[PDB]
Amino acid sequence: GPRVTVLVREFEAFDNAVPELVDSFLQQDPAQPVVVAADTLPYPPLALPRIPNVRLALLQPALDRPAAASRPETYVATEFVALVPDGARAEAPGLLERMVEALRAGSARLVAAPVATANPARCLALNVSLREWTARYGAAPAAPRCDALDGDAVVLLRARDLFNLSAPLARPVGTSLFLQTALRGWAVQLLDLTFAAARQPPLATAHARWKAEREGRARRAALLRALGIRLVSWEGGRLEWFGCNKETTRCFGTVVGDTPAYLYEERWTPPCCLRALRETARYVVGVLEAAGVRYWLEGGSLLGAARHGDIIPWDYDVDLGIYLEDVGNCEQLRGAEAGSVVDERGFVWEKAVEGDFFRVQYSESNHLHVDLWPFYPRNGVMTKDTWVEFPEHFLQPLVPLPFAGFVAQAPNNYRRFLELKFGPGVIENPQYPNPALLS
Amino acid sequence: PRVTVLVREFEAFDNAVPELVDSFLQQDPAQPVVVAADTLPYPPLALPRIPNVRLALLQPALDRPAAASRPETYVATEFVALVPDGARAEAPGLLERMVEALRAGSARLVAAPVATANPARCLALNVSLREWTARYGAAPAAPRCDALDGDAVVLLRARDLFNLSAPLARPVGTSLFLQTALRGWAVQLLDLTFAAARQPPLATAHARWKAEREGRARRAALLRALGIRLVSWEGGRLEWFGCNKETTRCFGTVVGDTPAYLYEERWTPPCCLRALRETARYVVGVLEAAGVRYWLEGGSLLGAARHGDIIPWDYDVDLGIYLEDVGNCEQLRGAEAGSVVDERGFVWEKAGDFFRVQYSESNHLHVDLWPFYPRNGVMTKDTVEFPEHFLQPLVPLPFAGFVAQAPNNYRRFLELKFGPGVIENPQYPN
Amino acid sequence: PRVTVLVREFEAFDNAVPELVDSFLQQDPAQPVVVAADTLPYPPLALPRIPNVRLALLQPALDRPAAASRPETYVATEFVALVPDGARAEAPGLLERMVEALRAGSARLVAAPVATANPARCLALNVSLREWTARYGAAPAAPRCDALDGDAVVLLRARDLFNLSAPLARPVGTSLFLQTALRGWAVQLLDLTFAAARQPPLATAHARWKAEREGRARRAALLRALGIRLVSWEGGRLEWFGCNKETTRCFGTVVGDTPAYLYEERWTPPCCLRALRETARYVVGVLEAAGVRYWLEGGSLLGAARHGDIIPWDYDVDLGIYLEDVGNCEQLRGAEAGSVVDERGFVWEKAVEGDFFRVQYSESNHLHVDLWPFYPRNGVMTKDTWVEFPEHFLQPLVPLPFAGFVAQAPNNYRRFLELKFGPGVIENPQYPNPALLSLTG
Amino acid sequence: GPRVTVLVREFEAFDNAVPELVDSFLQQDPAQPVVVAADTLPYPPLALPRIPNVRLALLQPALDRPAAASRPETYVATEFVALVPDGARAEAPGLLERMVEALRAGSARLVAAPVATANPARCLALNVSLREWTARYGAAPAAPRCDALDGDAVVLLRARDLFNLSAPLARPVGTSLFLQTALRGWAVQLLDLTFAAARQPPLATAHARWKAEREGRARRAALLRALGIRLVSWEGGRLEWFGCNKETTRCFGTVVGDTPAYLYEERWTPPCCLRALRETARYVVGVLEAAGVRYWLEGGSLLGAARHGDIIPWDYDVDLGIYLEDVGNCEQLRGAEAGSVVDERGFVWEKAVEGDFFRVQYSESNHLHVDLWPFYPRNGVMTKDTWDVEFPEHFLQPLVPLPFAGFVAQAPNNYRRFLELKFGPGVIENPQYPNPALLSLTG
Ligand SMILES: *[C@@H]1O[C@H](CO)[C@@H](O)[C@H](O)[C@H]1NC(C)=O
Ligand SMILES: *[C@@H]1O[C@H](CO)[C@@H](O)[C@H](O)[C@H]1NC(C)=O
Ligand SMILES: *[C@@H]1O[C@H](CO)[C@@H](O)[C@H](O)[C@H]1NC(C)=O
Ligand SMILES: *[C@@H]1O[C@H](CO)[C@@H](O)[C@H](O)[C@H]1NC(C)=O
Ligand SMILES: *[C@@H]1O[C@H](CO)[C@@H](O)[C@H](O)[C@H]1NC(C)=O
Ligand SMILES: *[C@@H]1O[C@H](CO)[C@@H](O)[C@H](O)[C@H]1NC(C)=O
Ligand SMILES: *[C@@H]1O[C@H](CO)[C@@H](O)[C@H](O)[C@H]1NC(C)=O
Ligand SMILES: *[C@@H]1O[C@H](CO)[C@@H](O)[C@H](O)[C@H]1NC(C)=O
Ligand SMILES: [Mg+2]
Ligand SMILES: [Mg+2]
Ligand SMILES: [Mg+2]
Ligand SMILES: [Mg+2]
Ligand SMILES: [Mg+2]
Ligand SMILES: [Mg+2]
Ligand SMILES: [Mg+2]
Ligand SMILES: [Zn+2]
Ligand SMILES: [Zn+2]
Ligand SMILES: [Zn+2]
Ligand SMILES: [Zn+2]
Repeated sequence: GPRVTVLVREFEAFDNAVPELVDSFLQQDPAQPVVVAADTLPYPPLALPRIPNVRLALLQPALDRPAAASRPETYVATEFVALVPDGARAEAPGLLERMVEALRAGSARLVAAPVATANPARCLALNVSLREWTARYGAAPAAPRCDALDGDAVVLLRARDLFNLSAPLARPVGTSLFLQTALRGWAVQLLDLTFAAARQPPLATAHARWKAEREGRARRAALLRALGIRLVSWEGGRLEWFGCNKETTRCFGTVVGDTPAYLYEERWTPPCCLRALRETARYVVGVLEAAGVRYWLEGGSLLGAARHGDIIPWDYDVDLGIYLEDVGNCEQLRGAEAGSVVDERGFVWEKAVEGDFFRVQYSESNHLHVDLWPFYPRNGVMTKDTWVEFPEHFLQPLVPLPFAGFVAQAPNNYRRFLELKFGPGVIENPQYPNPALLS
Repeated sequence: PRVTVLVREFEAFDNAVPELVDSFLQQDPAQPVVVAADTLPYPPLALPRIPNVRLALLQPALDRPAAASRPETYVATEFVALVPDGARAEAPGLLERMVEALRAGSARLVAAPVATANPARCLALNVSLREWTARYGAAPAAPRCDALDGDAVVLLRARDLFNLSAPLARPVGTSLFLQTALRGWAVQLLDLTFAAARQPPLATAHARWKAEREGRARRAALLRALGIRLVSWEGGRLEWFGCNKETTRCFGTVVGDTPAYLYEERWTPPCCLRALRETARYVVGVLEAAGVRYWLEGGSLLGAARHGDIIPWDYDVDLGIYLEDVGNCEQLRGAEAGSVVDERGFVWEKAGDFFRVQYSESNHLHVDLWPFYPRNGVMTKDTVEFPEHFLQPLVPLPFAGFVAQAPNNYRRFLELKFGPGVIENPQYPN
Repeated sequence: PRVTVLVREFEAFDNAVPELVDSFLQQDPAQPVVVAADTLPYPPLALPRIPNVRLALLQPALDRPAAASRPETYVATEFVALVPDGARAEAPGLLERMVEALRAGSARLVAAPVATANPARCLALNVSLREWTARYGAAPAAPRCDALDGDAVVLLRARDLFNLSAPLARPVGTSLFLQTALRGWAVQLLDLTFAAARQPPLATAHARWKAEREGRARRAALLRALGIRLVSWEGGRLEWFGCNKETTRCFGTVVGDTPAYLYEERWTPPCCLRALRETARYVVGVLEAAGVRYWLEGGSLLGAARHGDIIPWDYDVDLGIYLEDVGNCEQLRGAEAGSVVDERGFVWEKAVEGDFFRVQYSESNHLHVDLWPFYPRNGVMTKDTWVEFPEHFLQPLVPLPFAGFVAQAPNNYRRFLELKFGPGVIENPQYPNPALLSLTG
Repeated sequence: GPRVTVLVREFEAFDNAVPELVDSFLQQDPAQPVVVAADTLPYPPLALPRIPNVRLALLQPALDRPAAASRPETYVATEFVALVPDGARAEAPGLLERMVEALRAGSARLVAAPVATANPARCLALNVSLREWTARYGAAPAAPRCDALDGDAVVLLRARDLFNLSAPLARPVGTSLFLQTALRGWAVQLLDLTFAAARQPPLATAHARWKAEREGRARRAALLRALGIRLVSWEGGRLEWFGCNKETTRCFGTVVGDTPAYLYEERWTPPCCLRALRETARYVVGVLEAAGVRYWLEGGSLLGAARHGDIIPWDYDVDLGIYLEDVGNCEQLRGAEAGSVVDERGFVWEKAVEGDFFRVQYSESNHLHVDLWPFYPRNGVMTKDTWDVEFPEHFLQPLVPLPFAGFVAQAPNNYRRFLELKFGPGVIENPQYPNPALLSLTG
């Protein structure tokens, strides 16, 4: 009744137990369909049995092959497919059949069986938010029904479901598969069945292990970058980042038309970029306060503070107003008028090209910035020479207002200040930076 | 509902297999297709070189493993559809509908005719290995039948097809249903119809004649391999695949009078039985032409009394003759000097008490003639006896398609020679 | 019990298999024994009716499952010992001794001679599927061999034997080592001897004659089925199993210009090459006696310049001739009026299509030499149907070995070839490419 | 209904004329199907007309898209596709239909029309050899029938043919398309039709051109490495290399079970590896001749010299024999007995792990090597006390010149005999190129 193709994707060419894996399934059924998938032909040779029911699917482009040759669904003729990791072995007979039976009888589109390795699979919850570039894992509230798995498992599903995914075999599969299935609201049922481990497991030496863990980590980082996951969180608070830092370029490059590239991709500001802007805003405020420079939250930064005490989630910089006469109080600002200045913490201060303002960048390589706009009073009206004006009484006095994790100084009556600069109801009506292009 | 298309019946010199395959790929580009052949077809089929289309070469090769010639290893799906050359897929989901009918019905095979010039028809089929015979007729319970004649897509479970002894032996239309009918399986001839190829194969008369010739040769080789010596039809037509006047007989030299077919748990090959009947008829004609008194003897008289024919596991014919009449017939006179091959190719020899007439020089199915003489009211030979009144007179008795001569009161005669109740209690081989 | 005795080489009408089986059961009543046959042997073998002795009938049958004709179905031990008829177990423990030898050495097979009149000899064997040739010779590293000649018990793992395509194809002594030698497997001939049967089979001249006639027929059918067209011993004593003067050529009609053997990932059959060499030598001899100027052309000239023979994946021979010399040859004059079969069976024909002449090996075998007549016009040899070349390449002609005789070639033939084919053609063969042929067609 | 889909793949996000291109085709037929294909959403925005017959095809995996979304055939519903490069514009009406008419009536799978830029397309010959990892370009002998094009052209072919290729839209299309079509034996016919250039051409400054060329050359280098093209040549020269060199590891790395990785790929030795082997062989021979070491071609090197004067194209090292008595003549060899020596030109000389031979590697990183096998006479026989079959000494008295790998080396006298003794009768005449099927069976 049930035909199941075994599909092997997670293995290392320098050190693997794929021959044992495939032979253990052949011992239960000599005609068992098996597909080993690889990006390039493994060397040293896998030396799989060269029989028609065992096939190697190379997922690489080639001058002498058709398109179908790198599409793994054309190697799978059966209704069901079972993803089997290296290090597993078939020992008990008919396990795939019991998995098929459980899937037909259940409600999850995926069923799974742990492998009795030193790291068997465990049930996990998972939320994916592409707009915020974040994947949030947690403990499974309704185990053994999960959104994702952590560790080694045989995962069985219908071929039509697996190969309608965008990247069915992207490595690591343990990360890539459940990111895609959870996003679609699919569940994986963790069954009470266990596959045995290989008798001679792969990666038996500490050096061979260490080599494999580093290659895997490199593949996971590349995968998350390819798919737009900048941040992974775990319950307990553990964070791992996959985007910006002080030592790299910022994520999105130069902005045209006030609308950064990620907005056209229906995503908001990457969380790593937002983290850096908050750190730069916190730092610059500390420097100005220690130097005796009067400053106040400006533009979108003040708007975000008034709404929810933080940067607007699709914004990409921070604006502060300062008193023009106070500029000479700050060492970095005095230096900036002479040229670019890299200070005690690696931040870069410059007097800008465009319009008589200062710009503080997170680092020499990461150009996320705070802009400082000098104003001087003319007759109770704050103004500048290169370009709106506003009454000085909004700055007399300033008021405290949470922003980006700290307390910042804002104009008093900032609701009216914001409506004077943006229009009535701006606090209550969020918009994109300019809606004629994108709303 | 995954079904592998499997193509076995085509000719390399003239086929429509590329169109057949392309037509199924137009409905599903990932459709599993297996084209099976004994050797690599030339001119090249030039099938699409995609993973879901595969050529399975069934003959042994020095550079291949055992699995490479085993077809179940090319088929991963639950169901398999045998598709003949000349068919094409036009509407979608026809294999799906065949799968539904199979699961809904009670026949292990379902079939959909192909709209060729010879779309499949239902047939009844009765297979007797003991008698080396397959009997075909009209199907009483159509559209449920034992076998098909003509073009059809046939769908069954892969586990059923590939546990057969010769699942892809050619011609499939003969070999498959011989095996399924023997197992008591039925094929349901569904009401769906597959279209014919838009450019059919064998368009010329020469090509069709060539293909019919090769096909007849394959069917003959297949039936001889599988132990079918006779195919008979309702209405009387006979098809012979055994020995004849110019060949050896099917079983050769006998040892311990137990011919080889008995150890195979079979009876006498029907072609051998036919040759014995013709030799019996011929010899009787010669004997009666020359005025030689003969009567049925031994197992021949027993079979005549029982069912008017040779006992179906027997392998010769015995006749008694009056020793005093031997000189009346030329062949017997010659047989005393040496072997005589007469005008009709029969071989008469003396060799021994008796005379032996063989069907031909190559085919050694024979009639033995046993001369007796009346000594004092008892018939006797010189190397068991019986009273002469059993021959005074002789009586007509049908045997082997003609009217033979038998001793009078022959049921009593037979119980003399074999024991009481021999006619009613045949000694069946075991 | 780790070894199953398997008997495949015997004749139904005259064998010593009952003594063979008995001799092994006398040493161990539980010894697994399998007698393999295509059909039920007659007269009856009458083997002991015990669970460890089985007769395996390998032919498909209307009333049997697929497994009944698969020999691995009948073996449940790690090893198989192939034992020929005429052997007998006398000393106990011989099979266990072969297993120990096998495990401790590097050969996949180990063998023990049987003490018959034809005890097994160690042989070298190279199998070339591309050239359809099996080359035997004396074994340089005896007692490590590629093949055996004569009677021996051969032990190997059941997993190795039954993974082969034709594990029990007859004669086993031929088919087994063709398959194992191709895989690079060695057989080690041990210092162990099995005794001969006390009543040997085939003890009369007539019985031996019947057996050898049947054996020869099975061997010929086996080599044709497996694509071995030529068997040689030390490069000589050639045995042919392909086409000849009275048959069609092996590959038949070519479409369009890719013969069948290239799709089979092989080269030209050596019997076809042999017929081409004979035809080229005959035609050249005819042209020379008649006084027809000729020279090697095209791939024939390329082959001669490369290695003095036909390019081994090519399938014909090309010669250029002087058009004005055509009249000096009876066969060529006859060919312009119609097809001519000359006194030695060669068929000379004039191509109405391409304006050349064609000489075929025989009426049935269409391996051919093509003759291309050129005529000079202002010092350039040219033709009226289709590359032309300067006449000085033919003034004079030079000798050049080709296909076992000395042929005529243009002078400066290296330059000549480079002009026709391109620079470096002689040093860079266009080797057949199965992968590419699969792609292009 | 239209029968051609315009497909735009070659353009740069930072500076393109794709909006003008799309508009020019829509002006001839507002229903004209147009696909713009890209690996990521182009930024700045292309702002293409939001109509059903204009579509952006993003060829990238994404967590929220089905498999079909990244497959370009999904976006084409017509029989034909016209690949149009940025910088082109549709002015004359009906040019695509004339191309369809040309393709149907001719015998080329592809037809093309130059674009009137500063780099209009030219007709080229192209031979692709996967076994030799080489793409050989040249002037087209049968123009306007070509194997490949260089420069800007609109190329038309059946969608069924384009999207059946392994890498139909791999960049640069001008390189990857014709590598795939020429390998298949398909021809492209350059038609006598011309597309106009855009009124505002892209990449109009030297700086913009510089940025575009740097990226395009990076895409090309990555493309050829992924496809196994190690060498590009023009008219047999102007060599362009994409393999290993003195500063890298060799292509096939560590060899396991006497079978290098290129054999399992069903190819021969990479041409960069062969180039480095010839250079190392010439260098080592030059060193031995200057130092007064007697040497001769040995084994498969001698076989290759005798057969065609070069390394056997699927071999991966070089073997020479030397008189052991002469070893002390060479400084590098005398140092090699103490330990590894990196000489003045980066070559690494070592005395073997076990086996009593010397090894000279191309560099510290690149381990392509020449092996030197020392022999010594024991009364007429050459022998090494470690085991390269022993042979009579008269084959070395005298030595003979033999072309090998671009220079003249020394070989044993009567080398045909010599070779047949070591390899067997007829070895020179019977080369056996690798059999990947046999390899797939034997391992
Ligand atoms: C059978 O032979 C093939 C070679 O064609 C090999 O790949 C496979 O591993 C072998 N299987 C066994 C069980 O030895
Ligand atoms: C996932 O989202 C659901 C829906 O709001 C929420 O109840 C749950 O706490 C989230 N879990 C994690 C681990 O983010
Ligand atoms: C995608 O799913 C459909 C049915 O929803 C199925 O017919 C098709 O084969 C699937 N595609 C792949 C590539 O698996
Ligand atoms: C696709 O390309 C392969 C060659 O690799 C060929 O066999 C197949 O027929 C092609 N299919 C189409 C539709 O062109
Ligand atoms: C098969 O046997 C049945 C009785 O079991 C008989 O009625 C039928 O006629 C036989 N088949 C044929 C084709 O005669
Ligand atoms: C025979 O049938 C059994 C049970 O259905 C199955 O396990 C086996 O695979 C079949 N044999 C084949 C398909 O060759
Ligand atoms: C077999 O091939 C080897 C080369 O690999 C050769 O030395 C030997 O002479 C050959 N033997 C025969 C009998 O051809
Ligand atoms: C391509 O190959 C052909 C035939 O081998 C040859 O004539 C031609 O010169 C080659 N062209 C190039 C550019 O190498
Ligand atoms: Mg802002
Ligand atoms: Mg700003
Ligand atoms: Mg046709
Ligand atoms: Mg009798
Ligand atoms: Mg020719
Ligand atoms: Mg060498
Ligand atoms: Mg070496
Ligand atoms: Zn960032
Ligand atoms: Zn008969
Ligand atoms: Zn031949
Ligand atoms: Zn290299």
